[PDB]
Amino acid sequence: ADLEDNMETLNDNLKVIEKADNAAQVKDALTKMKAAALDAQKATPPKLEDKSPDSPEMHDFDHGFDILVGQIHAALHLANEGKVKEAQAAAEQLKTTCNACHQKYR
Amino acid sequence: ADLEDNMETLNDNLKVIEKADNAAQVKDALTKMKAAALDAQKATPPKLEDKSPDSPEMHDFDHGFDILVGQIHAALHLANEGKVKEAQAAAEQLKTTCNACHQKYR
Amino acid sequence: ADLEDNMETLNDNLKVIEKADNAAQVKDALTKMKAAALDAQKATPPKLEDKSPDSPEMHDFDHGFDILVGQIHAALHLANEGKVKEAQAAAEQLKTTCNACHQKYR
Amino acid sequence: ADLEDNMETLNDNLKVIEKADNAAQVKDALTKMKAAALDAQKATPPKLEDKSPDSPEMHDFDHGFDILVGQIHAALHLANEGKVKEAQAAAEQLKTTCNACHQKYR
Ligand code: HEM
Ligand code: HEM
Ligand code: HEM
Ligand code: HEM
Ligand SMILES: [Ca+2]
Ligand SMILES: [Ca+2]
Ligand SMILES: [Ca+2]
Ligand SMILES: [Ca+2]
Ligand SMILES: [Ca+2]
Ligand SMILES: [Zn+2]
Ligand SMILES: [Zn+2]
Ligand SMILES: [Zn+2]
Ligand SMILES: [Zn+2]
Repeated sequence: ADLEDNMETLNDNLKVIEKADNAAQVKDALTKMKAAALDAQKATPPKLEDKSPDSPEMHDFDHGFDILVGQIHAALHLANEGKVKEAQAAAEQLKTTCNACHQKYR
Repeated sequence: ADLEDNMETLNDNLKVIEKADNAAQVKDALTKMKAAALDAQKATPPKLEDKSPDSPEMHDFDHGFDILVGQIHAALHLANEGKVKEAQAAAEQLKTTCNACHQKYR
Repeated sequence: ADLEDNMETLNDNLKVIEKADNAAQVKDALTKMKAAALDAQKATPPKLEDKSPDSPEMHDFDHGFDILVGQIHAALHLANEGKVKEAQAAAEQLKTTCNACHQKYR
Repeated sequence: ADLEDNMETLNDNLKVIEKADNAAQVKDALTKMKAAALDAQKATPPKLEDKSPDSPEMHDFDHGFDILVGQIHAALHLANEGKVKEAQAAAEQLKTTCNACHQKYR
């Protein structure tokens, strides 16, 4: 999928997590977010189209996804332990990573 | 230092971060928590004293600290960007990692 | 792409890197291996098809890819520095990771 | 300990790994290398004391240690599997990380 498609999947699933009632629903949404994040990672965003692949900016862009994926990983552990409210809180808190990257590269 | 001492350091700095007025205070506190987590990471907790250093339990224990350290790292980005409330919120959220490891190994 | 196809992509590029004489070739090859490794993570291998998504086996399987991805990342740093032979050795190095997962989950 | 002494621990143990005759000796030295690398992470090199802990340089310096620690973790897995020759080759290979950082910040 292209970058924007994966971003939509990321955004859609955050909403699903916010309104979910049980752990299974949260786990499923988080799993989809992980796949979308990883798929997004191979993209070169418009704002960095003219930068070299080895540029500090592309390295930072990639690092942003690593941070996100890590937060998704931790959230999954919480969901897997049936801690719905905590997993939901983790999904909400990681919005700060979405924001940080957007400020720099969206 | 002893596992328990690093744990005391982690607990106290969560309080320092909560009471912080500014970004500098939160950064310093996160930095201290990082040191404590990495030092605590080489210890053998009492409940796993009978386990081989190479065991699923000790690998998971080690992984738990990696999760915590990754959260401190993300929180540090927020504080370094002057986002005091966000960094404070990130510190609050990572309490779930503290709790998750305790439930299994404390 | 599916698990098997991403694997063939990993194998083909490892061979490309081995025959490479310039950094551009190595960079391109690792780039493709990174995309393939990440794409493969969304897959559930046949051997773990009937194990819970949160099983220790699935967490270990995921860990294997993280180790692989990290090795690719380290190799890319060397490739981007024009250190061809160093990058090639890093690529050869990680075959041990390929083998480890295969013995356990293939 | 300080940055300098932890670096000594890293250097000495690499020699121990090269001279090692069994898996346990290698695992033991790698374990000491991990502790030293992590403990080392809490330091600001002389050449970066002028840079903010928030600069791209300080972040890159920090990242370097994470790369090294990841390579140590992967080497541990090999040593734990009794693959002495392989673990020795991993140790030899991670020397590129040692050099890559030194070139920039030593
Ligand atoms: C879960 C967190 C995230 C959410 C919910 C999210 C959501 C979105 C949405 C709704 C869009 C606009 C979609 C469109 O233009 O069609 C977008 C765009 C974008 N996102 Fe994110 N995003 C997240 C994390 C990230 C991260 C971590 C990075 C960087 C490492 C990033 C980089 C981008 C870029 C570069 C664009 C612009 C794409 C374009 O206009 O071509 N995003 N994101
Ligand atoms: C910021 C998060 C954390 C906080 C605030 C925290 C706080 C504490 C505190 C106050 C204690 C009691 C110490 C004592 O009574 O002497 C403790 C014990 C312990 N913590 Fe944590 N901890 C955190 C994260 C972790 C993590 C991530 C792990 C595991 C990966 C962990 C493992 C333990 C263990 C095993 C003990 C018991 C030590 C013993 O009884 O000897 N902690 N922690
Ligand atoms: C660069 C390292 C790797 C290379 C070169 C590689 C290569 C391959 C190749 C060529 C195949 C298909 C062989 C056949 O047709 O029978 C394969 C299958 C497989 N690999 Fe890997 N692999 C690597 C790493 C990994 C890792 C790290 C894991 C696990 C974490 C893994 C899990 C699997 C599994 C589960 C299969 C079987 C898929 C199926 O039959 O449906 N591989 N790999
Ligand atoms: C296992 C790999 C490594 C080995 C064997 C190693 C070894 C050493 C040695 C022997 C020294 C000289 C100590 C002295 O002055 O007495 C040194 C210095 C230093 N190392 Fe490493 N090192 C390694 C990895 C790293 C990495 C990954 C970084 C960067 C992230 C790094 C950064 C430094 C710096 C900045 C110094 C200068 C210290 C000073 O000026 O006091 N080293 N290293
Ligand atoms: Ca759009
Ligand atoms: Ca104690
Ligand atoms: Ca106190
Ligand atoms: Ca201070
Ligand atoms: Ca095929
Ligand atoms: Zn995990
Ligand atoms: Zn960072
Ligand atoms: Zn890097
Ligand atoms: Zn491991």
